[PDB]
Amino acid sequence: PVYEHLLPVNGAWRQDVTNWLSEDVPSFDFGGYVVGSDLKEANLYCKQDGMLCGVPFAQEVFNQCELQVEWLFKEGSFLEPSKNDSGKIVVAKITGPAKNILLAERTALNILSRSSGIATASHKIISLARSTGYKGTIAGTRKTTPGLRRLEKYSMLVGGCDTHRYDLSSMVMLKDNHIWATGSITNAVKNARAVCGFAVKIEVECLSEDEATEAIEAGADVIMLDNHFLLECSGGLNLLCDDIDIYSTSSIHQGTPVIDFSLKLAH
Amino acid sequence: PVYEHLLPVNGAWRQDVTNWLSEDVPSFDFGGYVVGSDLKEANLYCKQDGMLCGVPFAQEVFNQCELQVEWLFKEGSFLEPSKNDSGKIVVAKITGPAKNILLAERTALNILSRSSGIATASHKIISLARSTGYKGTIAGTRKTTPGLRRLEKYSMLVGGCDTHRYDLSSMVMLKDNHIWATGSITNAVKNARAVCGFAVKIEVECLSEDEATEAIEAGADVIMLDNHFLLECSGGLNLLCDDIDIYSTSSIHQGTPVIDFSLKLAH
Amino acid sequence: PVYEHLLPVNGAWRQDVTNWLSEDVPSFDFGGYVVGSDLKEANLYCKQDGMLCGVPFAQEVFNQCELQVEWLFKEGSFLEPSKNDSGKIVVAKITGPAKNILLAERTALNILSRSSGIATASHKIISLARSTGYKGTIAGTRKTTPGLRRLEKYSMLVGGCDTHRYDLSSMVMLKDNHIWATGSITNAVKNARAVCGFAVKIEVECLSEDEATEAIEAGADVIMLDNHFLLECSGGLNLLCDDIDIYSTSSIHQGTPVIDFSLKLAH
Amino acid sequence: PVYEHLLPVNGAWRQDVTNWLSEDVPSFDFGGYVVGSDLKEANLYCKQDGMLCGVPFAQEVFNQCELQVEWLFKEGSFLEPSKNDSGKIVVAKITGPAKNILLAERTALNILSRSSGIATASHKIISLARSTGYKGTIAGTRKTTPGLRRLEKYSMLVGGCDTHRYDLSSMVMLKDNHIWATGSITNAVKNARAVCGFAVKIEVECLSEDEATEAIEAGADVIMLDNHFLLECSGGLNLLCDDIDIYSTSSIHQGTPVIDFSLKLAH
Amino acid sequence: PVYEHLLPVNGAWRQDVTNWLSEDVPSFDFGGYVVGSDLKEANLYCKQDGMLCGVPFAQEVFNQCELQVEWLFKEGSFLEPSKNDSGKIVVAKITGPAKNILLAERTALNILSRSSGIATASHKIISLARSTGYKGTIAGTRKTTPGLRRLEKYSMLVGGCDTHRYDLSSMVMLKDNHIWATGSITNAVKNARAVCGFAVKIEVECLSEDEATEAIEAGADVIMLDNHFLLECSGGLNLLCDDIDIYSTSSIHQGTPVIDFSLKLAH
Amino acid sequence: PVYEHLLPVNGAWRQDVTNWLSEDVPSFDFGGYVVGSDLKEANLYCKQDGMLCGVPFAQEVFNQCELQVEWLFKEGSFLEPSKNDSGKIVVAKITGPAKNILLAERTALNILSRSSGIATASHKIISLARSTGYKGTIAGTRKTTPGLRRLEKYSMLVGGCDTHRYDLSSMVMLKDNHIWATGSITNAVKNARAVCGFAVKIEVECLSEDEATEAIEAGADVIMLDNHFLLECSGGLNLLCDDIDIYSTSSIHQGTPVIDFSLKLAH
Ligand SMILES: O=C(O)c1ccccc1C(=O)O
Ligand SMILES: O=C(O)c1ccccc1C(=O)O
Ligand SMILES: O=C(O)c1ccccc1C(=O)O
Ligand SMILES: O=C(O)c1ccccc1C(=O)O
Ligand SMILES: O=C(O)c1ccccc1C(=O)O
Ligand SMILES: O=C(O)c1ccccc1C(=O)O
Repeated sequence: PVYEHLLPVNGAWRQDVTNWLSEDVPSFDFGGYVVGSDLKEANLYCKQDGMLCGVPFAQEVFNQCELQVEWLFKEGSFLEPSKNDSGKIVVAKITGPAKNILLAERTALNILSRSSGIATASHKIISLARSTGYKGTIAGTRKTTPGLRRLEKYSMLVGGCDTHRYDLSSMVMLKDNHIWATGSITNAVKNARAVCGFAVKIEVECLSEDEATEAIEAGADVIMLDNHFLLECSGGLNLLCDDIDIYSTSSIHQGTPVIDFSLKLAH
Repeated sequence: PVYEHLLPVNGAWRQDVTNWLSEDVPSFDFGGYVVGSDLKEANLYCKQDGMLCGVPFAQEVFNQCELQVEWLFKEGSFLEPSKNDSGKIVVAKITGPAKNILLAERTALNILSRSSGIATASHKIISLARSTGYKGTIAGTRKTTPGLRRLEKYSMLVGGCDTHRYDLSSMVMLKDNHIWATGSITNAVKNARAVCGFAVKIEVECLSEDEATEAIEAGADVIMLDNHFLLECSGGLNLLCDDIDIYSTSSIHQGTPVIDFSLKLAH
Repeated sequence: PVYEHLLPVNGAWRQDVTNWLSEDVPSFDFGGYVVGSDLKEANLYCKQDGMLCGVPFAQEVFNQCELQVEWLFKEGSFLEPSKNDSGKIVVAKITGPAKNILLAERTALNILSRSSGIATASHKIISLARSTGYKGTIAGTRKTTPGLRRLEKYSMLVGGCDTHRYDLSSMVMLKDNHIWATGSITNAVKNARAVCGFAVKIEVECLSEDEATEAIEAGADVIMLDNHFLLECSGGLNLLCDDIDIYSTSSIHQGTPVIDFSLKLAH
Repeated sequence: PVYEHLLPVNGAWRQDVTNWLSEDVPSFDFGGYVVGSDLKEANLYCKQDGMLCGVPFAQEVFNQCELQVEWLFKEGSFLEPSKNDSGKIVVAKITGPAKNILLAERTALNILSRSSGIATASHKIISLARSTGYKGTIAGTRKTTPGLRRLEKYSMLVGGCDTHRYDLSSMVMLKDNHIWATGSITNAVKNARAVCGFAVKIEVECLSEDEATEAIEAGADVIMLDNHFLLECSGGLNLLCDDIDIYSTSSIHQGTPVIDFSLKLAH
Repeated sequence: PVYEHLLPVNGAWRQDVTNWLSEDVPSFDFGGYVVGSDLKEANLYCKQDGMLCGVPFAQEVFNQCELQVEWLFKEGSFLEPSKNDSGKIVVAKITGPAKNILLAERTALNILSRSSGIATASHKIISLARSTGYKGTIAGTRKTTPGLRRLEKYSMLVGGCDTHRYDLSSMVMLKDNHIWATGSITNAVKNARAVCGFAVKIEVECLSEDEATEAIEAGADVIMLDNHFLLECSGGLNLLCDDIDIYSTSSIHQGTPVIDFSLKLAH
Repeated sequence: PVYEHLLPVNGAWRQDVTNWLSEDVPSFDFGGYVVGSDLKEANLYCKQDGMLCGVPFAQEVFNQCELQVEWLFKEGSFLEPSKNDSGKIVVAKITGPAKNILLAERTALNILSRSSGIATASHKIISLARSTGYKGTIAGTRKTTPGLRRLEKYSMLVGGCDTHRYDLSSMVMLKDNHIWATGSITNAVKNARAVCGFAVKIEVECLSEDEATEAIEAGADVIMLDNHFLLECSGGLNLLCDDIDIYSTSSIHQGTPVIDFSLKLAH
């Protein structure tokens, strides 16, 4: 199975790429005027160790900029530029009008660097959490970059982690606020179940068995314990995991370092 | 002078907020349905030391969700949640319908956490270079998060750094590419000048004082070097600061850690 | 609990209303020009028996046209315009500039008529199956009107039916296609699970208890048949209701009759 | 002449198709991930008697999903699946990546089923109204589905009826409200004529000859009688038509039943 | 009757204003940052003789920038900044935050200057033809500024001219092309009528009374000639006005001079 | 260097063209229905003396309308139709479906006529201002047509003039308002420099040397004198230029006459 097949042949994600280009060229591209449209060739280099992610998104940038791209690595490949190659590894070869290449450059790399960065941070964490014997799952959160949720969630998947619920319409998540308001957790879950129906899971954030009792009771599919159903623990920082089904943490995607890339024309 | 005044009373940045809300509620807000619309109070907490930023953007989120907000610190205030008596500082008091607070919560926090992160990274870096006699200035780059350029460049400013050119339409930045293409740094600058006009500057990435001077006479406004005019050094990070007018780095905005925030109802 | 609370205070659904107004006034509103802006009163009448629905959507239309509205019945009220003394029931009192009322009129009525239609069809069908001992539940499908999914699924809910998965991102629904492709119901479910994660369910359309069980063990959350887990029957309409957890049909929302409404000024 | 030539080679109607796809895939298409991109072949079946409509719109769905379509029937063709063929008739053959076919499926059928449904209801009515000897015209209304006016009006045309005015900017339509406000029908029409000019027709809703007098008087092009100019009668229910030029009725498009379709991959 | 009532309370024209503000502030408004938000007063001056137009559009700009405006003249007032005591007439008093006034200034002026220009050119031309016994009417064309059709056609109306058909969907206008294609003016009109229906007119560009009459009998509503029905002459400009129902010219709206305006703070 | 290379291979300017087409065809294109899709050929004529401008924009109209265009003149070419050729000169040959040609016609010409019109007015002015011995620069303003700034600024460049700052985010421009508010011009420029940074120029509108003193003082890059730095004079009307670096005037783009064009199918 190929991860890039998660993206619909057409949809709003492609218009996003268009909007990212417009963000970079509000009026005219002066540099492209001087460099002209002569056919050039360029190398796209990875300059740091990590997992390659965000290929389909970057590919869409190149398509709209009408360039031809030859990827030398599949998405998900671990790159090690430090051994040494002048510090870099070419992961793609670009061909097309000079101005088009230089126009597509910044946006494409800004995509790859962050996407690869999240996959690398994602993989590092689950790998590290799984090396302790913990066979549960490591998940993200909804603490994504505004307007970039599609790409960031996608990067979590390639990094090997669970994306968790995508948004507020995906899985009901009731925490203390919701419960106080409906009153009973069995009522909170009752109402939640009334609208979300059977096709969506309901998770409840509990403190004591009491809550996690009526919660399991009412029919909640997931119980979060904070401090025929699943258990979750939100926080995951360091050193330990203990047979809980899910440990959620924004560390795999929010505020993670980026994986540097560069693009240089042949001559 | 107030930074938020940099943002136009109306414009695309506000629709951005709207699209960020849509990103999180593609269809229904089940949690909002259970929680209902009773008036509530909530505290917005800063959970980590750093410079507060993203206030007007978080405020626009609160406005669209029809809430009332009381900010306790001006934007740019160096927060220090050190007192551990809680390790948090209430940065704002929020009031409104229960479902509205919970709907605005994630989106607003994702804004504040990242904006404050960048403001912080930008401030600790410009001061870090300030504590070495360097009296020039630190600048950003175009390596910003796709679709979030306006917010990130805004953070850099509050952070104390120079944002540098905003996009591919805000300066001309010519490299070897544009010089090889035009024939000479003078031909490239002549061309760039032919389109950008007197109102916009032109920067040339010279790699020799020999050419740098023909660039300086070609009409350039800024001269760059890297591994009647300004001078810049572009690249990496440590130790090294000659008296160059500007030093740019994506370190003040790209791949920076975020500043933890949270929101809790009074109950 | 109030259904309209399912809709976010702000989001794409409100721009939808705006685009619906544009659809009706591409350029000028001549009738509005003749009628002017004198304050007027109007009665919104229900002309046929059925469950009232589409109130928050009609209300958003009235808000954008800057009108004041007084609703006489809660959403979901079974209206019966039988008294013929008029055969109509005033469902709302509207006041505002004459041109504003007439501009909002068609759009708001088209909303109410269709939303009430679906709520009605959905209610008479779920009860129709309820009066045969069946205590499971009736669900909708993805066979919704293009661009009107949010409104139609909303109607189903008020109507008393389960809306079923919202889109191609809200459950995984695997068929022979996905099984042939992956090799086994278990391979398909393993793959679906690899991307949707723990937060979202997976339904497999088994056509044999032999496989249905490998689907049930593969990790499925729902098992479908058609001409620790739930069970569904998908298809047609009459007479027949075994104790299957769910029965889906596009009959509750697609091709349903509408519920006649009208609006008249006081004069 | 070909009906599909009414749609501009490019325009907002194509972006609508894109928006309908996004409505179905807010985030990821999990099913498409498992089924992969293997080239498949599929049959598009009509499962109910009626007129085939909405071809260009469905074709646009397939283009954006990058599929190849072979239509075995021209738009407007009467299909009779009941005789018998296993109940179905293949009207199109689809070829393309498996995931693309399955992605395009739901939206394309949701289009065809409703479009064909309106054309069939439209044709049935005029045919039935014309079999009484009435040689006038049968027209629709503005009681269309919000956001789907282009397709629904189009379906009326293929069904053989008149679409009537497209929107509030097409033809002025003054009913009692408008007249009371300008005062005289000759004034109401006077003002209306002042802005709409000569390129657009003015229709007035009358009660007594008096109104339909000054109406014809002032220069109204169409007179609606409700209960060098044209006459209209809005309501048309059943059994009779009497030499009036136009009988308008929402029965040909609003709340009509749908014509079922299905799509199944070859193997 | 008030012209501004031609514009719907809400619709795409208001988003247009918003996009016009974005066009002018792609990122930040530095000038707004220096000037701050102190309440100020300003005078909007008309600097050249002509008919005032574009008031509701300028007002929408002032609304979005959260300002209060006091208009001194009704739209359509023939302004004459002749008194030279100043050569200007205060057309409106504006109050609000300093940055808001300065942000709204250019956009609002560009609106007023062009709208007033067209209203003026349209008025001096229709009267110019009026002072030659001609009692028919002057009309516009489709040769409008891209993206500004609504504003320009609006100006024509206030200017006193007929706007003519609004777009390619508001009349059918058939030429030799459509006749050659269909075979006869009658076949073309029959086809046009088959799709536009009774509600919309059909104009045929006849170049012979011989055909003009078959067009007139084919069902045409308007007959055009150029270098139970109306008659039009399309083309140029001078001296010549037979008793033809309509004379169209792009002179009343395309390539017209603008009417100078300015805005100044009280200080 | 080619001017059309200033436009990004993809960006919002292409969506604008799409929006201009939709503005012309809100619903159906009746004329295109009758004329059908037969392959035709057409000539695009220039009917007035002037400079050809707006080629890339017009080309984009033809691409979206799927036509093939053969340009017989490069953008910037001076056309002289008066000598005589029947008054016209073919500058492009169009080939494609009849309906597509007729659909693209109006929008393409509305573009060319205005663009060529601005370039011609632009060239005429600088040429005339440069024939006096003045070797400074002639610039435009921000008094552009709302929503058409990209094309109008572009036309100024081809006409030979300077576009001046593109928008409110391009170059800071402080006039009396701004100065009064910050107080000192050295403070006004100080604050301005605080946010705009080094990459953007600051221009100050002065009255007396005093202002133009502290202005040069604080570090203002351009001084406008109204009545290592540049001088500007805004107003330029007629007869004289005196060794100032820049004379700005909206005369080169606002309210300029248009250069007529026409398109006629071969037969
Ligand atoms: O963002 C959060 O608060 C969050 C935190 C942990 C897991 C899941 C979520 C979620 O909301 O989906
Ligand atoms: O984006 C970059 O690579 C960049 C890096 C350093 C300074 C400026 C820029 C810029 O292009 O604006
Ligand atoms: O859309 C369908 O064909 C469908 C039919 C019945 C249940 C669910 C669905 C669904 O796909 O969500
Ligand atoms: O929708 C209506 O009220 C209506 C009803 C009958 C004919 C035409 C119309 C119309 O408005 O165009
Ligand atoms: O656009 C034109 O060429 C035109 C010219 C004169 C009248 C009407 C029109 C029109 O097409 O609407
Ligand atoms: O539009 C103006 O006021 C203006 C006038 C002259 C030069 C420049 C400008 C500008 O704002 O950019």
